[PDB]
Amino acid sequence: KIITALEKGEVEESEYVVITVRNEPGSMKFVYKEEHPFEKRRSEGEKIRKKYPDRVPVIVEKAPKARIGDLDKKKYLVPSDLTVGQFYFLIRKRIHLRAEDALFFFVNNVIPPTSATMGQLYQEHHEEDFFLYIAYSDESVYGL
Amino acid sequence: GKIITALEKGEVEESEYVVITVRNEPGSMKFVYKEEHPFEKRRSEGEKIRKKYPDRVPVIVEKAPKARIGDLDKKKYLVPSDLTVGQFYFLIRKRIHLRAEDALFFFVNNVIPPTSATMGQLYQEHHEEDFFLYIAYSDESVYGL
Repeated sequence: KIITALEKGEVEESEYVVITVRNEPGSMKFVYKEEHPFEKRRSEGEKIRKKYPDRVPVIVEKAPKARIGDLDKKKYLVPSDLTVGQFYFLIRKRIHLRAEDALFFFVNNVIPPTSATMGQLYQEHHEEDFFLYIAYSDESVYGL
Repeated sequence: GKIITALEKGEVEESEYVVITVRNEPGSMKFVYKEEHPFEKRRSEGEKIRKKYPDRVPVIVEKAPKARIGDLDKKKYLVPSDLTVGQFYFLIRKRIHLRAEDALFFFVNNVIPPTSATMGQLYQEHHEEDFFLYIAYSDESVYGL
């Protein structure tokens, strides 16, 4: 029910125990999950897991009420050892966002730790269709 | 200690407050986290961690003086705002390896916080000037015994 990660601070570099709670409440629905039924998504995910074992399949979509640029393609294969912060910056560059513009990631309504690898995120939060679902917004709470 | 009274006009409603201030009766709670790191470092780190993970609050947990209770391995936590104080109580209970009949008491400013509240509410109401929330824990109900 509770998972923990460890992350050094950027200013005071001792390690935080970053607590994450499973099954958090949120309001977001994914248009990928509405345009494709479960079994179709699962077949696609299984085949892409067989083709690319070194990478995890991630769906990235804009959050409700978020005023921020659109993302052209929403399906990504990310190397397991790429950290969540690196993929964060990749998505920042793909949305063509100024360095001072805010971007927040949500995995089951929880901002993931920047220290973690995409492999860890996938292992801990991939759905039954073998996809990892990330939402993004410009504010810390979407749907507002 | 000392109990002082002053007078101060209000900002919006300009009648006068009788401002009571307590010089060490009770006194401030002391944390070794505040002793191993200077203020500017703690405050800048707290600002950065609130900007990085706004859905969580940064908490320092340390054992209280004279407390006869297990030690705590890690002392710096990032706690989801919507986690209730009792849930965090349970998390720390598990980290200390505590039996079902053993007491665990939290203290924020020498006061046992409300168990019903969320950690976000506690932080909003009691975070210090370094953007950290300081919780002490003990086996007795009064801080210092």
